[PDB]
Amino acid sequence: VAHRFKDLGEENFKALVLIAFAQYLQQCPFEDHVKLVNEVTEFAKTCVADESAENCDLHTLFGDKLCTVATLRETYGEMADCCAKQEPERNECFLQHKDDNPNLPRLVRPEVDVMCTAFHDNEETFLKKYLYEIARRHPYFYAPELLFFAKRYKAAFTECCQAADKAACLLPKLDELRDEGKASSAKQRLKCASLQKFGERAFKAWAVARLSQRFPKAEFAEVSKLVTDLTKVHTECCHGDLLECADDRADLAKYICENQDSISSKLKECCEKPLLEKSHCIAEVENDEMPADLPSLAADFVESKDVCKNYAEAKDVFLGMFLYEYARRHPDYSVVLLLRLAKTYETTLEKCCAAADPHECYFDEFKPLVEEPQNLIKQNCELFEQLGEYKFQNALLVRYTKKVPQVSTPTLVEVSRNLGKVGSKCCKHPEAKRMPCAEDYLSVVLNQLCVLHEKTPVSDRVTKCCTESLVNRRPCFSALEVDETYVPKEFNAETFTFHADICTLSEKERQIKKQTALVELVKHKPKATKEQLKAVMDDFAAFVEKCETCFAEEGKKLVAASQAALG
Ligand SMILES: CCCCCCCCCCCCCC(=O)O
Ligand SMILES: CCCCCCCCCCCCCC(=O)O
Ligand SMILES: CCCCCCCCCCCCCC(=O)O
Repeated sequence: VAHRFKDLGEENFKALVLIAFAQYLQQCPFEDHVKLVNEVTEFAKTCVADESAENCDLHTLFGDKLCTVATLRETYGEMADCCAKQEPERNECFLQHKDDNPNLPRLVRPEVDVMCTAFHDNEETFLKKYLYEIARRHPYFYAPELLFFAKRYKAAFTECCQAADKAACLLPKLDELRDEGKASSAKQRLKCASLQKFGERAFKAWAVARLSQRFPKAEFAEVSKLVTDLTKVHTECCHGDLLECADDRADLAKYICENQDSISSKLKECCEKPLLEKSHCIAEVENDEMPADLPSLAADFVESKDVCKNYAEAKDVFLGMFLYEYARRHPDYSVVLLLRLAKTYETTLEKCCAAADPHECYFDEFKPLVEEPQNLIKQNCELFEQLGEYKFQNALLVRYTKKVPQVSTPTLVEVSRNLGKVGSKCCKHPEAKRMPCAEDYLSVVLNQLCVLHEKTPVSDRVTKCCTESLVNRRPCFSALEVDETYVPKEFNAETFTFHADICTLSEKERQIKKQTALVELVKHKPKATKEQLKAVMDDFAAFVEKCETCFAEEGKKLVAASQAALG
């Protein structure tokens, strides 16, 4: 506990133990946690100053101080029972009572002027409360990674609270953090879903694919070492024992840094960075440049005499070899595309080795699979370029509403709004880095949607895509065609009742309400052309800009016009 305090430092240690205590005890107030944090820091500094304290000589002390919460009986009944248990069982029992989506209040982001005042008047009390608040709202979310957002949030506040128009400064930077943080919370949930739902082999494959792309100058042996190491750390990070998940992540971070030459040049920045930030930086590292003049996969994976021999001798390792060579050659491909190829390659080699001449039987078949997302990025990033972030969200909104109108309107807005944000972040990345970027943000937004589909299931079609494999989630969602079986929702004047709100509203709130209406319009009349949607959208555009008095009358013109025009 002394050794841990020194490497993280007091500010990160106090923040981590606050995050960690917020993650375990989600239902004691902030002041109860601060009390525990200051008592733990005082106690860690006892160990740092002396180490002679018999209490000092990490899992146990964390568990001990958990049990020092009095309101454990009242507030968190089932959670407090672990204090009866001894420490092998006790810490395992504690991790069991963390709540994945704890359905606490939506955190209200106050006005930028308000936040900046509280950040001036008492910044740590400000940040540390909101950290605690985010941390108890996300208990599985890896405590140091969340601390990197707190630092990024403190960075956003320190830079934007002094700025000209702090709305124009901070609100984009808080949206950047909320979105990256929502992406980073949802990435953690997905990678832990991956391990359970699709299996260790599927995760390892992804790991192989991810690590081979990120570290192409690394050996397959080296990648395979990291892939398993990575799989252990995630296994520990999904369980929710954050101390052992952190140890294993740091163990791997210190391992990657000791073997950089055999792994990647790009890790130099990360390996210089401290223990706390090492893991995250290695995870965030740029793909190294692929080695000068590597041979295409057709020699060692089609034309070699030893293809079916080496495949049958170790099916995971050879397909992992295949994945490795392909992913190192193609960091431009999504990790799930490389797994699609690997799965296809497996499917061919199961067929081809049994087939009389495997050489003739067994790379052409990858060209449709590669082109499909690469055309999807191209189409969508053409549609993003020509329409811009908002109108692209609307393109998708009508697309995904028509496709799966059974899904609730706020979800359809938010998925499509976040899918616009996927489009926004990844179309700005070059053609090479486009599909990987998407994969990441897209798979987050799709797993977000499938988690929203858990405990509000609405469509057969979306649930098929969610219950489809890791590799097949997005193709299935792309494969979604307009629901011809959707009986259109009854004309709902409530949704198409436009109050005066829209003009004064900030573009975000204005956009969502327009988008809300646009979903409900497409739910009312799904058989309604792009031209007919442009007709209603530019009826609305002329109507809102021309417009308290007008909304009731001129609005009801547009509505009757639209009901007629669409069928
Ligand atoms: C360094 C310890 C764990 C960090 C992961 C490093 C692997 C680099 C590839 C990035 C894969 C996603 C991040 C992750 O697996 O945690
Ligand atoms: C979810 C479908 C993925 C299918 C990918 C087929 C290739 C599997 C390779 C598994 C990698 C083994 C890991 C290792 O080499 O250590
Ligand atoms: C009965 C149909 C009424 C619903 C109309 C919803 C249209 C919303 C999308 C158009 C947004 C206007 C363009 C703009 O000002 O940004």
